[PDB]
Amino acid sequence: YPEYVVGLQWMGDNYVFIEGDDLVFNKTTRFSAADLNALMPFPSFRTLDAGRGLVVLFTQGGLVGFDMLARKVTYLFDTNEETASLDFSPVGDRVAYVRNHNLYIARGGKLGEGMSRAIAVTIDGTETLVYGQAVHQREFGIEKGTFWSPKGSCLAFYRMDQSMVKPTPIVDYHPLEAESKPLYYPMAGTPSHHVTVGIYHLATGKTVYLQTGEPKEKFLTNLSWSPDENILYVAEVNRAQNECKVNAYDAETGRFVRTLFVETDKHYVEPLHPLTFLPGSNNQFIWQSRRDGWNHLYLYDTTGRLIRQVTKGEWEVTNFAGFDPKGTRLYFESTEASPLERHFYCIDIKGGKTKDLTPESGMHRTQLSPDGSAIIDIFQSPTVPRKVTVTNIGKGSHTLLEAKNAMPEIRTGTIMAADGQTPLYYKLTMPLHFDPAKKYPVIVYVYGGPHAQLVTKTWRVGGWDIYMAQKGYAVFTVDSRGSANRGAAFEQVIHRRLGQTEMADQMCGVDFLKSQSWVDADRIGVHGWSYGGFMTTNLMLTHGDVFKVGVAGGPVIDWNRYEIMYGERYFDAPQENPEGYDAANLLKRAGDLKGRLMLIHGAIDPVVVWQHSLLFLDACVKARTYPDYYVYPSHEHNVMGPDRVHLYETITRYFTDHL
Amino acid sequence: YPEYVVGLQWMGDNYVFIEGDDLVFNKTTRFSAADLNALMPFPSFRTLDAGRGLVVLFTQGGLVGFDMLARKVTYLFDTNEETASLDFSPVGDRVAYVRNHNLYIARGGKLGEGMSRAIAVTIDGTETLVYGQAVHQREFGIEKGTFWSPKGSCLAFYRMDQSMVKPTPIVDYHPLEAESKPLYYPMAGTPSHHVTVGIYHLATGKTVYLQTGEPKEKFLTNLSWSPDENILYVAEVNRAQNECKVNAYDAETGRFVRTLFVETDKHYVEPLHPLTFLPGSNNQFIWQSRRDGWNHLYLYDTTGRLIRQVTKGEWEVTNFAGFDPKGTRLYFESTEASPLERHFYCIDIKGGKTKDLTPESGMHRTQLSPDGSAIIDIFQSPTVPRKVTVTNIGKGSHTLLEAKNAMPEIRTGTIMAADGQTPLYYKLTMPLHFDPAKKYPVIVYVYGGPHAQLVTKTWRVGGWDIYMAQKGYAVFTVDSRGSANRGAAFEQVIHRRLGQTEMADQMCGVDFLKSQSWVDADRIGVHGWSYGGFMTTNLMLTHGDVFKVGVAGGPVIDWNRYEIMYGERYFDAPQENPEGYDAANLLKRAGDLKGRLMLIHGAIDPVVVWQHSLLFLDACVKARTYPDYYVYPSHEHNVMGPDRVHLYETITRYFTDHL
Ligand SMILES: *[B]([O])([O])[C]1[C][C][C]N1C(=O)[C]([N]C(=O)[C]([C])[N])[C]([C])[C][C]
Ligand SMILES: *[B]([O])([O])[C]1[C][C][C]N1C(=O)[C]([N]C(=O)[C]([C])[N])[C]([C])[C][C]
Repeated sequence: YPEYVVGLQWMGDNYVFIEGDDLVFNKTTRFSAADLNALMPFPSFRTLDAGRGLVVLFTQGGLVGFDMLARKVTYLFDTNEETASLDFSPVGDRVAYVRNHNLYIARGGKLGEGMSRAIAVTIDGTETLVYGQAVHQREFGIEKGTFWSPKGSCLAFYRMDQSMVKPTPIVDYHPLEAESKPLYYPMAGTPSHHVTVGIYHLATGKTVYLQTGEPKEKFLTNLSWSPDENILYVAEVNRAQNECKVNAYDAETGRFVRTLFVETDKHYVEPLHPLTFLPGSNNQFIWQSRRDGWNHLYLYDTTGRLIRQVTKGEWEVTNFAGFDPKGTRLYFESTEASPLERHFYCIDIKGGKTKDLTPESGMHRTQLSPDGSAIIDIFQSPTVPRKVTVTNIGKGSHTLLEAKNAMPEIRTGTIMAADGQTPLYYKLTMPLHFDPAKKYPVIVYVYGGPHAQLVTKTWRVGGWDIYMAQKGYAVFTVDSRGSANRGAAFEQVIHRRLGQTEMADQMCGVDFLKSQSWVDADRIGVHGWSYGGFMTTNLMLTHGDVFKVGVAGGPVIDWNRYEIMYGERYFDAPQENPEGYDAANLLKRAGDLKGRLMLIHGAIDPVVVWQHSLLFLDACVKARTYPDYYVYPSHEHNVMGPDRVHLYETITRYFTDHL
Repeated sequence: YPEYVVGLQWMGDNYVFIEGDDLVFNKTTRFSAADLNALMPFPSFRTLDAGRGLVVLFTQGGLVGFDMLARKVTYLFDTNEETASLDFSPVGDRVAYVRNHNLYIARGGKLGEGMSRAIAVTIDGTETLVYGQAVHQREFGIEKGTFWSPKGSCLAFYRMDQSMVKPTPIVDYHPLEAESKPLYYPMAGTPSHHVTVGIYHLATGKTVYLQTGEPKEKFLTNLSWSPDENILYVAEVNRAQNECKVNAYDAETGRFVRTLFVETDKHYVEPLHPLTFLPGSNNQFIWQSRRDGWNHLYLYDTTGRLIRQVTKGEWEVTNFAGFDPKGTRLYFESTEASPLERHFYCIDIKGGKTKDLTPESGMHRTQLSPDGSAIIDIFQSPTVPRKVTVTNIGKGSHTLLEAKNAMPEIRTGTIMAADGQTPLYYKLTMPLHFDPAKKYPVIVYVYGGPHAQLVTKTWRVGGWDIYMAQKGYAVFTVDSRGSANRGAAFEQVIHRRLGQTEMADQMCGVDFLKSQSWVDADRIGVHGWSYGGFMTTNLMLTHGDVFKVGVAGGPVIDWNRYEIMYGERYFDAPQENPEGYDAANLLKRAGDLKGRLMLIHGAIDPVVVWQHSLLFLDACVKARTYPDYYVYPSHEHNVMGPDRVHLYETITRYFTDHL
């Protein structure tokens, strides 16, 4: 992004993209918005079924399903205005959605055959009882709360009772009188919500619940249906997050059938992906697992027997793309070439050697065709803005677009972590018009938390580094330990001790900066958002002689006030780890603020609740220290859209005023 | 304040004060804390009855009534920990208070005679139904909600149904999860709360309500009992606030008896004081009124006939102190000598000439003895820090304490208002070490709203001006039109047009500043709190070429979000005055912010709700302008106590950084 070839994707055996008013098909044909409009009763659509080229069009009056290969309307759907929770049946003729707390199924209507009223699956949804939506704070790969069986006979869905969770107020300041709504945000160490899984059987209109049993707090993750629809598999994770049991439940009655396998960890287990069945098989599936230190693909049968670890090595699978039609090969993205890069690979289901299908050094983003016969590859590197190719697998490529190259120079390299052994990768955005004779102020842009990696081999953070460098400030970033795509041992060093290693590694970044002659060692600043706001603030309080100025956005300040699921994975529960929580609790060290720090929060932030930065200002008042503040009353966790211009101006002016 | 002679006051025919461990009596005797302690079953006390020297002591285990003239314990009271709402019977042997939403009366227990359970006057108090407390947002002189009859036979009290008022959330951020409480703050133009007056008769335990009738929104103010306890008088003010009817109600049945008199005004009527009966009379009383342009004392009889305007002139009575024993003279404080000064006077009840009893130029604060025979006077002026005298009236004074005089020079003078006719008084705090050869930045400290007057002839704002001047910044203040103690016409020019005249007068202040050679006209700032925060912000947006930097604390930003009672008096209702509200609505002009402005708010401010400054930051985001912010999460409208040091440091550093 930015997208040079709009909507580039597979439809049947054609790759497809938009060109203003046309939709262009190739294996060439065009389809105009006028051609299309004539068929209604180039616009935006959601692809439902790439293999069959079925999409849905969001229009003036409900949804219009459309077949792009046949060039024919499929169904019109009426979801009473609901679009966010839309989940279409794999059969393509029904859609589940949530409206006013309850789960519904709507049936599509064929062109001029009249409509039917939607079915209410649930009727007692409310504030404290949530149906059909993501649960467990969207941890464990959970992004939604509806799971159609693969032949469309059944709809599994979450039911979340959060009546035992003490809510946080989220205040809307726009009405005449401000209006508060409870957010049922379960904080570390507190009673969790109670999720159960229902299955609604369309033929009979019966609902059964899985008998997942006790404890009621157990995390029910990665729902995966058997291809024959008889079993619903669930990866269940305990409160300690050190055990994951993959269990089979009977879809008809809800009864527990068997435990397939159990994974455990010294620190935490974290399942993130569903079971994926082999093509044409009801008995074998791929499961992703980081159990050996590295995310890899495992071949299981459905009794729970492990056939083979299919991928292996000191590198990680970062996206599983699927199979060849016969199910004899796996396709996937990984870090095998470099953790700074992403390539697409093939491997035999029997394992052994990977074959890189996108060998150019840099970042490949790749889409395997419904065939399993070809790929779209989108490529960028420090020297290549965008290279979009289409390859018939092992039959030569065809380039579809290639982009050609005063701006800030970007330098990259490696420094040693604080253990003196682990290498860390860094990027350094140099002042515009950099003159090596001169001294320059510099800003550490830090994130440093799990699941993110900021330094990759890409077409050279959303460009805040560039803007700052245009103002004469170098910006440095290093992926310290805790960060992603470097295997588990590299990440899990932070367990029970948030901030400690991360800061020690960032101070290696500062040691490097200070080795540079052109760095003004007395003008070093720090900026980050979220976990990076936690880090910015911790760094100013911990290394006040070094960091003169920071801006911390949406910062975690007190981890006891972060959510149970993410928080307790990396930190354990507060009652189990008082020493670690206390060391990371920035409220306790507010008196050590001696530089200039601005905190920024969205007022309606439901991720890092506003309370975090407010209590920090409060602690500073008592401690007699002097931070600055800005609040975005209409924003949540991140400032999004045009208002991001105001954000960038506020942050950079703070630095140009004070650093 | 600071208090040089601690607790200085009348007790019987003695004036009294504390000296560490003694309470010293004079007309000399001492009473030690050890003498006192021996009598319990020099400390802090509340005087209940100065004439009889009866006080109450707040102790470890309930309240102890004590007679200071007799040196004997009166009663012990058990009010289950409640102290804020305490209202003692004039008989001295019972106390009303509010606990858990309900009104109670407790009977005092004589030393070693055992206690009795308190009487519950009400039992259905809750969140939306308030008993025994101030109502109508404490406007109209209302400071409490209990009114004992003067012989203690009855207790009148307010009942406020606020179930029709849409509340504002007030959030406590200190618990693990933040906790919101509704504040039933009725905003301009919205449905007001419904107040009725109950009277509880102690002999029978019966409660009757006054039949105050419709509209239910009417303001019931300045409750005043007849000395014979048969009638309860109420000053009733309509929603428009341009009519006040003083009505008599039968205390026994609640029935309406008669309207005594009606006052009306072109702009607003504002009754602020109770009826005060002549000594020994049930038929004549003094009523304060600003009806002729100036606050004066009127002599009425109880049918409603006006006997005489007793005081008159182009000056205002600022405190009515009472009568001589015979009720032939009035004692009171006024502005007759100068609006910049306060003197104590005598006048014949027949009127005519005032006699100044405290003729020295400056500020006198005066207490008339229970006799009506003598005064304590506390005096300060620009040259006199503190002069404390005691005069036997018209029989020569006795001085009791006289205080003796690098610091910022304070200059004072007069400039013309923007009409070119009305004089305005100003004070100017000069930089420390002021050098007339030099140029200095200067800050307008502005308040500018009704009911306040910042420039008086005093021992030279809580000293923020001095601190700023120590940092090299001159501070200027001018009492613009709208401000207090200059009669109604001077105030009421702002009616329906908040900010407009006030700003035009403050810009005369700036014209004066710019006439000074030692003023750096390019380094002019502005600071104020509350109405002064409204003014600071309006000035920056209205005169952005002049005011480079401001700090606005607890600012009103949108008057539609200010309370019905204060707001609609000066502005009328929003539906009646859209042009005036729109002109004062700072949200509409956020795009005109071109200087540096910090807003500061207490998060739990129940006067100017936090929403005001938050919506201003929000409007600035949209408008692309760049204010700064600080929030005090544990503070209400003003930052109080030691945290005020943090406040002063934040505000002054903002100026030293940017102005
Ligand atoms: B942030 O860094 O954006 C925020 C605070 C620390 C972790 N975090 C997250 O947003 C994580 N998500 C969740 O906590 C979800 C909402 N449970 C991110 C980084 C994904 C792991
Ligand atoms: B402030 O100036 O402290 C605030 C905003 C404008 C008026 N105001 C007040 O505090 C007034 N009191 C009330 O509004 C009461 C609470 N109804 C003061 C100035 C007394 C008139």
